[PDB]
Amino acid sequence: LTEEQIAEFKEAFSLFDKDGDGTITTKELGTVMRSLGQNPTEAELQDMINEVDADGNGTIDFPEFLTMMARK
Amino acid sequence: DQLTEEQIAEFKEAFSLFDKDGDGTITTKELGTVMRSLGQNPTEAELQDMINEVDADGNGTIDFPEFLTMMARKMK
Ligand SMILES: [Mn+2]
Ligand SMILES: [Mn+2]
Ligand SMILES: [Mn+2]
Ligand SMILES: [Mn+2]
Ligand SMILES: [Mn+2]
Ligand SMILES: [Mn+2]
Ligand SMILES: [Zn+2]
Ligand SMILES: [Zn+2]
Ligand SMILES: [Zn+2]
Ligand SMILES: [Zn+2]
Repeated sequence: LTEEQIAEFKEAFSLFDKDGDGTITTKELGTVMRSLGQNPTEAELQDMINEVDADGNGTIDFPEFLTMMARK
Repeated sequence: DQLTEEQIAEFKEAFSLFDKDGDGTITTKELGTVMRSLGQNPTEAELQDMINEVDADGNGTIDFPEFLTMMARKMK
């Protein structure tokens, strides 16, 4: 929501994009969220995942991550 | 099956295609590209696993011995 939050989301997302392609895997998402000091359950995570991952390929880009976080 | 000289030579050649400063290290961000340069096409899940295996210290950089032994394990 704020510029602070956006920059922090961006840094965490990038920190865990291990293959450096601008996306993170669904597995990396839980870690990214814990790195932001949040604690989603698997149930929470998986719906989030199902919502962001439109093309259903197991990865999500930053715009998708960002808007998911905004809705929460 | 123990590695052949041809296999080791090709893994080395591919690794070193992406070590332009010639210090024997590449980044994990390049591992996928190395694999594709060998004609392979690891899925997002396979590459996640390989990156985990080869960068055990997580500093984001990989050397040839660690890359090679990963390939030997992965061998068909
Ligand atoms: Mn990625
Ligand atoms: Mn996707
Ligand atoms: Mn390079
Ligand atoms: Mn270097
Ligand atoms: Mn190097
Ligand atoms: Mn390393
Ligand atoms: Zn939902
Ligand atoms: Zn997208
Ligand atoms: Zn990826
Ligand atoms: Zn080493």
